[PDB]
Amino acid sequence: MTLPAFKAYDIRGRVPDELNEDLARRIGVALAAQLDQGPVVLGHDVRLASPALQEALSAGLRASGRDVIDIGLCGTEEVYFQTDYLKAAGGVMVTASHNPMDYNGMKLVREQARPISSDTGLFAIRDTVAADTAAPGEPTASEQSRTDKTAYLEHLLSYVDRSTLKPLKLVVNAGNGGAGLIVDLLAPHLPFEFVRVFHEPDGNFPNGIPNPLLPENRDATAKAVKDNGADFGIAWDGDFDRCFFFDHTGRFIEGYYLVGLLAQAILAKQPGGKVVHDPRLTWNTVEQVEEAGGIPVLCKSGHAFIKEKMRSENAVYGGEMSAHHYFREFAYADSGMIPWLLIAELVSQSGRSLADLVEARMQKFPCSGEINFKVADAKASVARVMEHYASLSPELDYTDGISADFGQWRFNLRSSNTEPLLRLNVETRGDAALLETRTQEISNLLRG
Ligand SMILES: O=P([O-])(O)O[C@H]1O[C@H](COP(=O)(O)O)[C@@H](O)[C@H](O)[C@H]1O
Ligand SMILES: [Ca+2]
Repeated sequence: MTLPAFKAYDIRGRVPDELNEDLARRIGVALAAQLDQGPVVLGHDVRLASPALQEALSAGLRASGRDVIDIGLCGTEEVYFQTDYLKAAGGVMVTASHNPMDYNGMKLVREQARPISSDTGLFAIRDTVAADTAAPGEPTASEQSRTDKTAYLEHLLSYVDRSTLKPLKLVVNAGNGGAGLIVDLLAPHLPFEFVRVFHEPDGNFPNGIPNPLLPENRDATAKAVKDNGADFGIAWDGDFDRCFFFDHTGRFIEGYYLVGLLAQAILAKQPGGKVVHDPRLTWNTVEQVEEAGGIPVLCKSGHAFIKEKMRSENAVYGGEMSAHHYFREFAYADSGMIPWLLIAELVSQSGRSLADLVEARMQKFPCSGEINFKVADAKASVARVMEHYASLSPELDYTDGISADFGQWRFNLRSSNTEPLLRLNVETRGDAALLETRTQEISNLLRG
């Protein structure tokens, strides 16, 4: 067969049968052969086994004559930032995201933190690793420890006018991942009053593997917001490239609405800019981008397509409904830190609560949320949906699965690139009843 750990966008698998130190070293050797010349940035998340996988990557890279820049325990976005900032040949973040305790993984980038994906080098690496029976060579290059986060912290703070910030009370919930380190380094430079929840990094995860989308994890942030009268709450995944917002009522804000909100925030600083968005949920983003004087650019979902489209368009910002936010000035990469700084600035400057900033948009373009379906036959299931609606003559778009626009409602139906599932998103023009009846109708067809 083929090594299962090599996925479309990254490497992820159970340790040690799908990923281990020998494979990690071989990945380092193979990666050295794929990159242009220069050093390689390495960082890792809070999982207990991550440092040893990084050390194995480093051994293989250095056996292949690559200098290694070890940035230590960090967020994924720090690997992206430092790879670009230091003009490195590439970078690897060792991260397990929210996979089980016996799992780990890696995200790989080349120059300017450009993604390395299945069809842009990752399967080439896999094939090299798979055939590699060579004896491990000894190091012919050095490793440097780079602990300095100054340039990264200065870059994050450059997105806001600090003199306009108000002393908002913010709940912050690292979920025992790595986000609290950066919050604490930012805090001396900000006026906010932080309420720290699950703040200490702990790869044993006494409060569960970080995943703010799980209701029991979500509720911990909501409770802290309500009990402390916080202006809003922020939670992160473990490697903090995803962030999640809770308004002052404790309500979790569906990620779709953050795309339009962040776009308006960014367009106030970069007028007339292009904003890239995914095709799952669109109407609100298109309107909000245009209303702020920007130009919306539809793009297939997935960070590699988004980043490539942003580059070719000089787009200032790109956002996916699933809590991924990309910034041109940040090497076109995603950050879980930039978004909450921008939102804190917008609440501070506008005098409006986060709730008020989104309320009317949520009423105007209500959405189903992404609903996933494991079915026996995805192709036959999609066909059942399309045949059912053919007599309504929707406008069809195939940018990413099938998007069907009926006028007052639309849907997107996609096969995932990360799981063998069908994913449904429905939205309507201000009509909650139509949203529910159409969502349920499609659901019944998919399950038939
Ligand atoms: O989930 P992550 O953080 O690994 O993120 C990855 O998978 C997501 C879901 O993709 P799909 O809907 O095809 O399953 C993508 O939107 C995202 O751009 C990609 O980086
Ligand atoms: Ca993540």
